[PDB]
Amino acid sequence: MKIADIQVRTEHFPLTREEIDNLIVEIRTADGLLGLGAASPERHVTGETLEACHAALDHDRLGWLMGRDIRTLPRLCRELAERLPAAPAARAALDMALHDLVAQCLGLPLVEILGRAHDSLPTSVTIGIKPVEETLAEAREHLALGFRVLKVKLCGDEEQDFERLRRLHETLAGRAVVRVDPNQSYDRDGLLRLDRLVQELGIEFIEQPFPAGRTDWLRALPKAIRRRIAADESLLGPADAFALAAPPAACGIFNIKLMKCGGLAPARRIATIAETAGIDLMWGCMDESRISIAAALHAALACPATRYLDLDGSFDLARDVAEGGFILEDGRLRVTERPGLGLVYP
Amino acid sequence: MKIADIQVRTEHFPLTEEIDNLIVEIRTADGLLGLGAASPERHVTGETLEACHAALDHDRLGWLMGRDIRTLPRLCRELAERLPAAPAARAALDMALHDLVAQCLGLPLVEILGRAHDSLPTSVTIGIKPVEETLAEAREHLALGFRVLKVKLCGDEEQDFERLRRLHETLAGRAVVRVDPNQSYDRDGLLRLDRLVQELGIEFIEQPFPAGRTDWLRALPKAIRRRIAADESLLGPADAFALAAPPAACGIFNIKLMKCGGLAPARRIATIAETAGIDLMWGCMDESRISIAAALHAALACPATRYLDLDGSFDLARDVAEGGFILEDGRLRVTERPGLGLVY
Ligand SMILES: [Mg+2]
Ligand SMILES: [Mg+2]
Repeated sequence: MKIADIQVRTEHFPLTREEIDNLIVEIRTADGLLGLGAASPERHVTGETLEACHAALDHDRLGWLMGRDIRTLPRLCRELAERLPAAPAARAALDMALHDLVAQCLGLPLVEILGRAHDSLPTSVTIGIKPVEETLAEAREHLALGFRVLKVKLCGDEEQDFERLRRLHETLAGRAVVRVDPNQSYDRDGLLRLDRLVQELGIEFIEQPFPAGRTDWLRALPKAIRRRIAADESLLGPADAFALAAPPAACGIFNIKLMKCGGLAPARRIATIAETAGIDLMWGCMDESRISIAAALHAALACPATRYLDLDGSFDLARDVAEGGFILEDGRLRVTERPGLGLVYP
Repeated sequence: MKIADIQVRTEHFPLTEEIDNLIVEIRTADGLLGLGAASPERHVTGETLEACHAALDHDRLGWLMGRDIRTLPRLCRELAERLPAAPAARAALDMALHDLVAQCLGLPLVEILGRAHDSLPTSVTIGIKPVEETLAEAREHLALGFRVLKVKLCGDEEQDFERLRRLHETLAGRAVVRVDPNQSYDRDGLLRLDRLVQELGIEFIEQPFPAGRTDWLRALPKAIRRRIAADESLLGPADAFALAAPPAACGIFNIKLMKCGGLAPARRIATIAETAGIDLMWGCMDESRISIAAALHAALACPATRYLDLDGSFDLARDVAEGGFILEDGRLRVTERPGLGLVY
């Protein structure tokens, strides 16, 4: 099955709460199948801007891909890594469209051909940095919507962070678990205090407390604490995965985002490393169309090591370019029974 | 594509006294046939022919019946869970399933695996034996078109070193040599061997030290470690991870399907190796062309593959299949047929 055509466009998705941009990718085969992909580059984490992403997705720059056989997909992905080495979000949009196509070609949901390890998982929704009152309010809104897991961003100001966490813990009254994301904002003593609190409050783990290039700060922690820490901005691709997993392992949880690693194929390499090293998998996202969320979910549901999801990147989108691909019920995400990514597109 | 049937049988292959293989036939409902072969090596993996046979018994495979081949990664994980102590049996089933999936897609297996190579030369082996027989066998392999010789070493340095010197002189550049002491060297002896190996342009030294002795490897200078390959020390992805982790124990991983349990775990080993910058070598046991072909497809699909010792079917006086690979001028390649490309 030959790739007949590749088209990219910019989409402006207003937020329900401001807008956010995604590159939308259509790959068509000669028999008329359509694979779908979406790119949401994060320049501060990967260096990849929207301009560079868009440029790497140019139809003519992608000429090497035209006419190629999708049945060769792992070779294709190896070429995506070689020919778009600086544009991981673009790479992911193409990679996910190609997997969509291969799964449609085999007539099954993608997770089925990746091989299924899980039926569904709870996803977190995010409460950003704000005061106690707004935090508790959001918490109750989410609880009402059926969510059992909250992800709270922390700013690194301890009195405030800790207060928000205590009050949130009291309000929730065991109705949902909490996980936190300081995103690089903590120092070493501060992290020790935060971890004491986290133990106290039953918070599940701490994501990326330290600067991305600070992994030595992580390794200097007691193993019991490292096990409770997730790598996000420190983990882009398989190379990072291997360096972090190598004894002494820097942490106990890997946060994989397609827009960091560059697609499902590199994601499988990370999963291989994590699983051998006994590291749990978290699957996150940028602000994303339901297309790439769906892709991420198929991959996650196909990894035995997957323990957690922050998959909420399409929830704040006022409009999207596709429906389906995943079903949300009672705070849990699962895929549908349709082939490929299982997206409905006009 | 659903699995309709699975059959196992024991073949006794006279050499040119005898080696046994288990042959697996997997049939789907649409009439397709995948093939696999098992050659367990007990001193390496602990797996006996009896245990392998028992693991492959049709009455123990009911969980595989009716299963969809398009779900292959899931089937392979279950293979790992259900046959943890029988890697050769696991590999026979795994390669048969890969054969089937590649037929489903209508291409040579290597192509759906992502081809990274068209062909590579394979070594052929010269066993432990006196200088003259060594040289004579060397001339015999050269006349069949082989450019690479794999020489087994016994750990007696006088005999080993003289054999290698005379062989080097006799070859006069016509073939490269790699060596396999298989656990028989001590630390100092290995230093002497490495000096000689540099002198004679020998490619690398496979598994000089006991399998449980990888600390002895890590104690060596990095430049020496780079010239050493792990074999009996390397079974599956866990081993590969522990050998690759800094400081890395050696520069070359020898994957054998009868050690790691199939193409799937072989793929995991390859991921680890590529990330760590370690080269891949694909070896074998005494094996039907079926599993040689399987290994070759997998090898030609890994960017990290630098070497093959794929000669395990050459000495079989008969075999149960043809094709699956072509040997020309000492180099192995696959055919243009779908699946393993075997003629049955
Ligand atoms: Mg994060
Ligand atoms: Mg060996």
